[PDB]
Amino acid sequence: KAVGMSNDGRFLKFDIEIGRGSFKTVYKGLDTETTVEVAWCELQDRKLTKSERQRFKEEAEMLKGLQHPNIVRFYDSWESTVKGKKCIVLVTELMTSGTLKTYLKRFKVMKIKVLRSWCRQILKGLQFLHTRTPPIIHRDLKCDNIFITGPTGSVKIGDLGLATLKRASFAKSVIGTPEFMAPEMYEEKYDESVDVYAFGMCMLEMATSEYPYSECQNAAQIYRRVTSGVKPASFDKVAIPEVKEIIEGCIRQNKDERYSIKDLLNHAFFQ
Repeated sequence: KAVGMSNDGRFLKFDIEIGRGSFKTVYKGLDTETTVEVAWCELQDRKLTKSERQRFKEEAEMLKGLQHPNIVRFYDSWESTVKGKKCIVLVTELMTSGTLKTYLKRFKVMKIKVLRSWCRQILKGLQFLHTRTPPIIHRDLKCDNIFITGPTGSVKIGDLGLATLKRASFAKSVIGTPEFMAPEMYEEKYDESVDVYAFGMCMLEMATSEYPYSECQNAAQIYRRVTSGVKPASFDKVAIPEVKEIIEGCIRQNKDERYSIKDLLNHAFFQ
């Protein structure tokens, strides 16, 4: 039943797989100190670069100290092996009710009251990160890493450390759904405003129930459109003018012209 544990006995791994990605497999686990189930994520160490492995360790140490209602709890991390696999284990608060991505798939639309409340919570989570000293920039905010505490619960932003694997400047294979990112992030030249861009694109997806830029077949075509100011076609499908305006001011090409988080939280839309 237990197929691993942390060196101090505090966390146990079950052989119950609950997510997967290029770099990770996620298992259900247990905090024996509290009795609460946790997520036990195994990062494939051999795929990482030296600088990524260094970064992950530094970021995991700052992560352990963070606490905010709209950020997924990060408990700890260490190096582990099992048979021929070395990994970095990360233990986080278990999220059982899906993500914004799963919500949209299942329920088809997000009603505006829900959009308003959950977007407000995402902005509080980001304001919290950006006001840490020094600021934490998420860098990889998306619908699939904004977790819900229940189908009518609150949202919590997750994967803050995993964002250090975003590999924004890498060549990548043309397979699966091509992705966009903020124009400056292609060159790795970010600040807080990259999270505003990403927030805007998340809101657009919430408002339209589609991933932006589906008209493009690959990430190069997306790159050409994003770095020349061309909006995703789904922008024109946002039915509510107020919601469309907010998106528009978040997803500006030039980072210095985007909304600030303060100005979003102060916007009429958000009380």
